[PDB]
Amino acid sequence: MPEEEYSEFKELILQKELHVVYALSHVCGQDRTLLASILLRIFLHEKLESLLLCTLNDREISMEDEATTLFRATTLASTLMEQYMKATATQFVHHALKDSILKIMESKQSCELSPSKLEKNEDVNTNLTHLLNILSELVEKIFMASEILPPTLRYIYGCLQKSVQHKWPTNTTMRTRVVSGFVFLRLICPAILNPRMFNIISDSPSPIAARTLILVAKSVQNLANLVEFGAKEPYMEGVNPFIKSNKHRMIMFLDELGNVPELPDTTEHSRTDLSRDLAALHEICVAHSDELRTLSNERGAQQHVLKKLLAITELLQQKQNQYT
Repeated sequence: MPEEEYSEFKELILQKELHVVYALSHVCGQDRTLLASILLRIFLHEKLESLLLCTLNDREISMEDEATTLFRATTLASTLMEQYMKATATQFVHHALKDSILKIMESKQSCELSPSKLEKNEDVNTNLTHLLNILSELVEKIFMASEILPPTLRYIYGCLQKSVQHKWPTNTTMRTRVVSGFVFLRLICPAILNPRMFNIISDSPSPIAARTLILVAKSVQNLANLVEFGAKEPYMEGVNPFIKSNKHRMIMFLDELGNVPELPDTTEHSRTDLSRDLAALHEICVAHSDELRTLSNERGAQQHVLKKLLAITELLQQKQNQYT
């Protein structure tokens, strides 16, 4: 239908309490991916991507009863963050990673640290010095790419930081850890493991390049978590000096990544027709009318909106298949 016909449904969805978004995330179990895509396009269109992401992130933080597991599970929140970073952080990812990865793709020099995988005669020591050289150059490129990360994403990171400080006030470690979990575990380290998904690379890595990518991503992830490899990871121990000496640089990077206090937001005016995505979301409400009606029967602050939602869903279904 014409975009205007969805304007009632849309003002419900964009409300600050996000009760419709919460109900939708509930009824959509597996198909988080689809819901995330539609919601992000809608909220992006309206310049309300921060309202969506910041609110969902704070909700996850509030529900977490163990700070060590924060954001580890696959949620709508984490899925939205991944899609959002994918859409906006490409220049950061290229600035951070492209040159290092293209060198690795072209390199004939092994970083193999497992002696048993040496098979036909090379030297782990030589392989370690090389890996440590790769790591130094890379980590410098990542840290100095800080300013390239878009302001809005940095603002969203700053909001994560204020949120975990409030939740765990005597834990002085969370404000860097919560940022690491997005920019490394869910952005940089996946990109090193599969450089194709940010189109850094076009062809599958050679075996030596493939191994180096794995060992580089492993090393970076441990530095990102500010932890040395232990005795259960015996061959990775040679990277421990690198991690130890670089832990403070990692902390400085993660801390300052969120140092955008105010919402930037400026993009002027993006109003292409949105009714296509509004129709997609309406289909979801219709597909789950049964569930949402069950959720609407619960008293509480969400109840007003949800009864309103089912109403709107039925009316748009009237206007749809009406005789004309």
